[PDB]
Amino acid sequence: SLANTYLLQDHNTLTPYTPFTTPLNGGLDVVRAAHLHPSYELVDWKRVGDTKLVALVRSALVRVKFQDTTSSDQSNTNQNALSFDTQESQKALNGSNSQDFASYVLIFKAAPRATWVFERKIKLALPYVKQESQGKGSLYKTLQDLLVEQPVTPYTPNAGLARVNGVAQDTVHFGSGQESSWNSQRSQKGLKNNPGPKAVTGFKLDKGRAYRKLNESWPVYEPLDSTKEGKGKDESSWKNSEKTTAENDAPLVGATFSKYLNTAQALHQMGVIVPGLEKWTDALPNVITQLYHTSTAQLAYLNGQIVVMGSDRVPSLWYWVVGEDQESGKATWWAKTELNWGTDKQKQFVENQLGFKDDSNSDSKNSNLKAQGLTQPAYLIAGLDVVADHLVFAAFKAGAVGYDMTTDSSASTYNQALAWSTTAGLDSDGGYKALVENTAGLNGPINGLFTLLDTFAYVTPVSGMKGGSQNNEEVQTTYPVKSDQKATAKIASLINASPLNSYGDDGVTVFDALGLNFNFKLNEERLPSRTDQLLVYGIVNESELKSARENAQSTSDDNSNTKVKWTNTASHYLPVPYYYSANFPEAGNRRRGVKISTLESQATDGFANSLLNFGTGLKAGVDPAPVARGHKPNYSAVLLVRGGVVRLNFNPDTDKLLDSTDKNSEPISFSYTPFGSAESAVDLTTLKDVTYIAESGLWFYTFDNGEKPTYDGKQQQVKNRKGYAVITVSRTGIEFNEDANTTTLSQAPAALAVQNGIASSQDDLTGILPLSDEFSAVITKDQTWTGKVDIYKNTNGLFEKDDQLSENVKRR
Repeated sequence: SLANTYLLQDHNTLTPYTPFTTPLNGGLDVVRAAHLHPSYELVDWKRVGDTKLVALVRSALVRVKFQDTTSSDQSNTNQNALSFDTQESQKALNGSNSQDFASYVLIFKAAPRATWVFERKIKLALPYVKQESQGKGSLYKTLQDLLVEQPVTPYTPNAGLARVNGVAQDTVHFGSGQESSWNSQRSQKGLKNNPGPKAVTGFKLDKGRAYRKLNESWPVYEPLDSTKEGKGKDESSWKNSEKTTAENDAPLVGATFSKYLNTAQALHQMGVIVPGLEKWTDALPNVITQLYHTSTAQLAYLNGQIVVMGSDRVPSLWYWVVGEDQESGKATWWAKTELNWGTDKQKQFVENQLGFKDDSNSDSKNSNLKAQGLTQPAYLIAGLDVVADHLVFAAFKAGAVGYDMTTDSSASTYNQALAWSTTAGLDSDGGYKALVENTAGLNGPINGLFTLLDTFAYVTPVSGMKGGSQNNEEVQTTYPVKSDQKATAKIASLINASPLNSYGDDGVTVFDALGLNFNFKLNEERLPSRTDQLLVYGIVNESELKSARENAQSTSDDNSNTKVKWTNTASHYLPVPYYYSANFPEAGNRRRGVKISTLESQATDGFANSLLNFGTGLKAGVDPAPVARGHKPNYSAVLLVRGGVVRLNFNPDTDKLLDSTDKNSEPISFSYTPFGSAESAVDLTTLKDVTYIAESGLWFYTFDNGEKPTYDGKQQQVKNRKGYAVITVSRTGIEFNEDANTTTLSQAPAALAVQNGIASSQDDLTGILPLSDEFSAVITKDQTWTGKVDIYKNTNGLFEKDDQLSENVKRR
């Protein structure tokens, strides 16, 4: 209809466009209309029905503090350790009312002449964590020792991710010089039939990319090679000397860049508060402040409830479930949200690598998440959407491992993180379930280089119940802590700003990230990792969401260790395409080794690395095609990852994940289809919009080149920050209840991503208007007052410019 309007964003303004391609009015300035400070920036917004508009706003002036010490042994005992630093926020203002500059969810009501009236704002309060005095699991204790990696920027090179390998597990349990007694004593050490004495226990934290505490700050600088430069977790060495070294080597615009990169503009673009680079040398604000600012990134509205989640480029430790009626709402911790990983074994894999837990240990400095009875703490959120009165989400599991707190300089695992490869053994039984439930690396390391005669492999040739001479015994695995040190061990928690648990500069980590581990069977099957490059997805109902709100609103008391249970979720191993790397290795050759530092990236999808996977643009959609009599209409959610499109399938009759009877069959709820060279050329970090067209059942992914950082790591102006590209996602394969007898599905219904024909490298995009099923308008800026309008003909998701109408709509 002509009376219909399309809402388009321009920074803080949402302008209504008519099907004549012209704006109806000056648009709604979300920040000005909500009576908010100029520092507020519109992050996300959703039109709800026809009379509602929900917006998400954040300010670069927000300051967060974590109270670590926990003085006396009484006090208020019910005060949150997490609070907004009003004094620092006022300090930052200096470069008229006192405010914390907290993020808000804004509610607007429709008004005549296609206008919006401000209704109310809901404050996104910090999650709750009780300040102790006690120095029953403690999240407070974990947060005191928690280390978070500096965010991975699009300019982070492969060698920058590479960390020197940790100590072998034979050295850990037998000590230097006594490693030779492995075969005879492994049995009495909880390592019966373990064939990997040389399996790496983790990665060195003395050098490389910064790991910082909640109240510490990440540097703007990052090393080119983490095996050679950087100070890792060593904040003192950075502050005292290495800061000035990086400052001289990598200065900001206004100087060889031989050791470090200045990624200031890349961080600002990721939603990291970089003072002096905001719209309206100084160290960046706290890790805790950066985590708050980045966590208020994406929203969804579901029957009076608003859900807010973090960004896809920085890990988030919490999420919001707030009432529309409420004035404010505290966040729910991800560590207190137990998800279904597919199998109980799959949960065990993630949770066992979180840290060390033993009945004999009760040391307060062994503060890791596992010891505190907490679950997976962080996620790299691909997005969230609502469909059939349910919330659908997808995220990559951020790497969360343990680290040794020891002061003993000569200790085996001193100054190192404890992480290992969890790839299923070469001898795993067939089928999806047998592979994911394979015991290889369940409790500790096992994988490494195994030289079978003159053919190598980076995975164990024996696992599960295929050990011993008779191949019937258990191949045991145990945590990398020496038996005598179990009672006195001090393992804390560490969060990686990527889907990787281990950064160990070795072949096994390369094989695990690139999905290069395959069994030596004619029916060749890819061996899955149960900790690296893990995509987490699911459907969540109102009662599951209500539990998350209730868990957030609980103040210390007796529900401090109570967990939220989302059972209709799953996890899937989703590595980066190996072909994104120029020199990808292959197991089974003739010796001819490729580690992280020697891996060469040939990726053109907006990342200097070819190691870490990334997920963006989750959008749900109800299939327009008719289904069989007595069955609900099908719905799926799609998202873009490095190398292809992933489709998530659900059962509409139960509002659960799409499942089948057979366990040998791959899950029909998950599908990954690799996209072509043309779509691999698209910068996935520049996604500006995702739209689903109900009538056609097609998703449209809009990419804006203006979303790129202004300067690269070597402080050079970024090439092609002009233009746009559009990808169309369509359904493929047999659908659920497609016909009368379609009961169970053998194959997972897939998606297909293609560059549709709407592309340019010379103009700034205002937006795209779906004028009809057959036509679409592409609004552009250059200096154009009315905005340059291009008309395209829609041929089932494929587009071709109409020169006749494009000129006609242009010419004055």
